[PDB]
Amino acid sequence: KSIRIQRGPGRAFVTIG
Repeated sequence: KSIRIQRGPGRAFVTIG
C-alpha cells in the first residue's frame, strides 16, 4: 500500500499498489 496524494495549486492525486 503506497499512495501519492498531494495538495496545492495544480496538484494531482495518484495511487500505487
